[PDB]
Amino acid sequence: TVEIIEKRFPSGTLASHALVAGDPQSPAVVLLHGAGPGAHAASNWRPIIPDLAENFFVVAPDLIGFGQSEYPETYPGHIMSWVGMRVEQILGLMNHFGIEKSHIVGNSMGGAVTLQLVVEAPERFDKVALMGSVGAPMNARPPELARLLAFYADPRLTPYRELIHSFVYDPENFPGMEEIVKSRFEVANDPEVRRIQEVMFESMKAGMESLVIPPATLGRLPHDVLVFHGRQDRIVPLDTSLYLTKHLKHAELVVLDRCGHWAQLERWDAMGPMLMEHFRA
Amino acid sequence: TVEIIEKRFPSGTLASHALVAGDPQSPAVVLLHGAGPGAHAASNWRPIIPDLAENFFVVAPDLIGFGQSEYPETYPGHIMSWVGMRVEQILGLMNHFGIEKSHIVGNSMGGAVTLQLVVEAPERFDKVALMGSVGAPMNARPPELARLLAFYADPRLTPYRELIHSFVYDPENFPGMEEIVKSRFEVANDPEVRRIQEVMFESMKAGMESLVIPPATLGRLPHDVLVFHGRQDRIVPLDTSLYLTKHLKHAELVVLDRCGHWAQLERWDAMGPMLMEHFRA
Amino acid sequence: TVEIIEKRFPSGTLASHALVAGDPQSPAVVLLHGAGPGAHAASNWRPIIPDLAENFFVVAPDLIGFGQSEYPETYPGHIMSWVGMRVEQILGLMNHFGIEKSHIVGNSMGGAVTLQLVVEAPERFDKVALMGSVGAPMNARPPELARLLAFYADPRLTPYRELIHSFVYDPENFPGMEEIVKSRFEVANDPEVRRIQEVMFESMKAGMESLVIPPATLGRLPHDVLVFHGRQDRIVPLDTSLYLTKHLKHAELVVLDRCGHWAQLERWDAMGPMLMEHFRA
Amino acid sequence: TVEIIEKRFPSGTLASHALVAGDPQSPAVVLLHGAGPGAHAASNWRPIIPDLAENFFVVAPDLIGFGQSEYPETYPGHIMSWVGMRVEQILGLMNHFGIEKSHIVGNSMGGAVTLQLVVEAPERFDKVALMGSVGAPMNARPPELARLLAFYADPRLTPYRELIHSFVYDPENFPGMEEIVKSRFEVANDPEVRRIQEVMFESMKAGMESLVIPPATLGRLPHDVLVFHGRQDRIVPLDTSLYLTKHLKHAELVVLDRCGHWAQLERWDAMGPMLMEHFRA
Repeated sequence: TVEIIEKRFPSGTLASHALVAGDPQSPAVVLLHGAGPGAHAASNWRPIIPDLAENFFVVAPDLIGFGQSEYPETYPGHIMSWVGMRVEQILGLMNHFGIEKSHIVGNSMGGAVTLQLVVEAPERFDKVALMGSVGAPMNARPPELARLLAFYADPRLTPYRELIHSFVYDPENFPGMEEIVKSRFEVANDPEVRRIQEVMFESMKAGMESLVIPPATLGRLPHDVLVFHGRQDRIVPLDTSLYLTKHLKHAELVVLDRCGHWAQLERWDAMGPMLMEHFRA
Repeated sequence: TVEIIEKRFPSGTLASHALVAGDPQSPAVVLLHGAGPGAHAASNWRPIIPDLAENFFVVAPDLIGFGQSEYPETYPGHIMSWVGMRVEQILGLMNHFGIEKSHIVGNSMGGAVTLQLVVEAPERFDKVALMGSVGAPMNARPPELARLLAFYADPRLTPYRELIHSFVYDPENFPGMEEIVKSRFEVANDPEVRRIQEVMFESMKAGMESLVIPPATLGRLPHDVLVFHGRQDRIVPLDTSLYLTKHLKHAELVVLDRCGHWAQLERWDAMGPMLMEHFRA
Repeated sequence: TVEIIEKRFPSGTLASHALVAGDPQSPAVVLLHGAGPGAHAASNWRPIIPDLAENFFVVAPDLIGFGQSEYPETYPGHIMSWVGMRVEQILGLMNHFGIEKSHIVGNSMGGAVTLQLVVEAPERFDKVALMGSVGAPMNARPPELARLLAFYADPRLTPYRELIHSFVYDPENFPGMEEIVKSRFEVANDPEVRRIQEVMFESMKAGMESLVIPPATLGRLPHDVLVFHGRQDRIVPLDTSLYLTKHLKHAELVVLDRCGHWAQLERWDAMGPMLMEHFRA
Repeated sequence: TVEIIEKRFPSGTLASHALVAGDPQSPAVVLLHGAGPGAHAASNWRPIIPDLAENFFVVAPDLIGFGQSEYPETYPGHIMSWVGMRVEQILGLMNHFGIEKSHIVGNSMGGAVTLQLVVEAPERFDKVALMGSVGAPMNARPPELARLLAFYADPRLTPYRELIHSFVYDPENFPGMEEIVKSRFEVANDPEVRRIQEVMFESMKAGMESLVIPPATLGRLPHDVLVFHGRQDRIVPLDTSLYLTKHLKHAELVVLDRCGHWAQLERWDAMGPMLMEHFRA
């Protein structure tokens, strides 16, 4: 049995709401959730934290722009501004906790931030793991991703349910689906949330190219990257992981079956153990 | 400590030389080596047999056209004839041993034969594993593969050493390289070996398309396939594994690092355990 | 030993800050730096000026929009306006000095201006040399160039260091790296600099096509062009030099090794002599 | 003034006719001519030998299949057989002369042989230089190359003159054109020459892919390669040199103007000096 502390922490300029757990004496692991309406740390990682906390000091923050973390005064028009802030947030959060070196794990958009972080502060991170990451060129933007970015054009509940269902391989049997749908739909529609979210998505659409890590840079990264991608992920095409696996200095790709975009939640049975070994050793 | 029996066995029409090991009471596993000059069961699997034999009844035959197995009277012009024979050989070999159901593992060309076998006799096989397999469309034939098929045009020793070196990720540190080179070069040049090998390679080049399993068929296979591919395999492009992983009903892909075409030998440290679990469960 | 005069000079409408050196009796050579945050004559050429000054009257101005040269009242929205101004600036600067005919050398963006200059005033220029020039169609915009244009979206110091490092082949051993980074970062962030720079980059991105010299025009140029491109230039793809080398009436291409975007600084050991001979004869 | 010895030498199995010159005490340089009807060492290098002989021990053999070198009993159907023989010939020729290490230079087809040689016997060669080489993939086979391979389909003199003219940039002013045409046309038609030549060209056409050095291999070569290509070479497209320049570990490309396929003869004024420096240092 583990206990998850969930409060605001000083992470530099903007403070961050974060889920913390585990013994601070154990190696650290930072978890970066993906984007999307109502996206926030808890939804992406809560279920698997107890398991990580058993051997690691776990830190899962609500990245700026999402959750109960501190919002900036003005709202950037370029997705890259949002990334710089989250890069600063994470580093400032690590500083607060006195974590010099930490393992890092990013999902989707958190992967883009993860790539930037290890590029900027290589020495602050040890082992890396990415799932359905996006710091890479996309062949063609799936219709699922297009309808996600344009959600505020028709923010009804049914379209939202379809939107969420498209994140996992099998919605019908996913535990907490409807609850996740209804509750996250409330937040996603909050006048203040819908405010920042709208511009964020606007910046994301038409403006993601800048997010691509140059091959020459990936080839210099000294870290051991473990790339995960669900065989049925409808949001982020396998092309992103292949690009990353092709250019990184040290990388290995694992493609899970019966798995959509939320790999950590759909196939933790296979991922959990692999993550542990990748970190342990 | 295990003992590997290596003799001829009645496998129907043509008899097969095969390496056998393990307790016949344990589940069976058939190993199918790849092609190439001097290719034969022992070179592809000997090193990892003791480990498999610990829990499984292992059977690694020299597929018709290779090794000390029985050669056909006439030499087929179509690669498909060679495949039908090896499909018959394996089934006849299983019959001899009274193995009703067996796990199967193929490498490169043995993968093509593995796909045919499970397609023709689905009920005779349980769990499948393929590495750098070729039963799929290739985007572009690498120069490495082209120079391999045209080896008898200039069967000198140096070209052969380069040829072998191109099968692994790091030749310099591969244990048994030069020995494997020199000894296999002797066999590869045997007047009788060079005879069958020449036509085999001639049939392979310009004639491999027929080897492609239709997507509609892959999508019907009930077996749990585990696809392996070395990140640095210069002989068979990753496109083959991706095609198979895309269409199979049940598949998962693992791409190992510091690994060329002989995955089972270069990264057995990671593959061994994964294979065991895939079979065990 | 040579002395480099660095002051403002009347170059028509807008005055230009420029580095001058050598005996005014020797043939002239105009040097046009590339673009980028904090870009200015001194950074692109200072190190190699003494060598040129030995036989040539050297003139390296800060092109309008950069350095301490005169800024226009209003800030053009089209990159072409910026080019017309720099074309006028250079000609006005030559007029001031009484230079009727001069050799010209451009790097990156200075190359685009160089092409325009010799097209408009063919008779005012003798021998030409371009390095990593951009007056040509680009196959695909490298991620390095994309992240450079969108630098003000996240003008932090680390991203800037990465940005600069990507201009040379080997950053670690480049003399003056960190100093160049820190000092140019100060300027690049100046409220007034960041002001003009922002719009300049905005005009550059989405608006560079107009910069392409028509093949029919390149084929008419009477000048002897010597095209240089670093084999490892990550900013401007070799496609630009190939296009220029393909269509120019008189051109020769040299691709240096261990060389990024700042050829004149990374491989002056090979370029210096070649430039001298191209000019000398 | 230098003297060129031209006789048969024991170069292993097949003896080779070769032009030798210079002091055997100076570093060695082996010259490998290109292919084509009537092609032979003397035609490709005689004119520039005196210059090389001044500082180097020069060795220009008639590669098997061409000139007065020894012909094999049977005539190989695969171009690769021809390459293995020439690879053996050169090494055997070096052995005869006691040359342990030598600089090597290949033109066109001699370039393909040069690449094989340094790949097989890296330690036997120091500095490399290639011009209009072909050990690389060709985008599209120029009509000039197609009409060259099918010359024996209509071996008339006029077609031959056109064929030769297409090897240089400016035929009209090339010294020794008509003489080279007429005299080489005699040889090219010799019943015995036309015999081996026919099959050679037959093997060359449809069978050159195997000649491509894998990128992975080019990237391992330790040698300093200097690639030359004439801007107007109509026989071998610039794509070959670009491919080689892209993948070689150490390479630099120089594209000469007013230069066709016979760079060493058309622009020796620029190449001569560059070669000397590349070798000297």
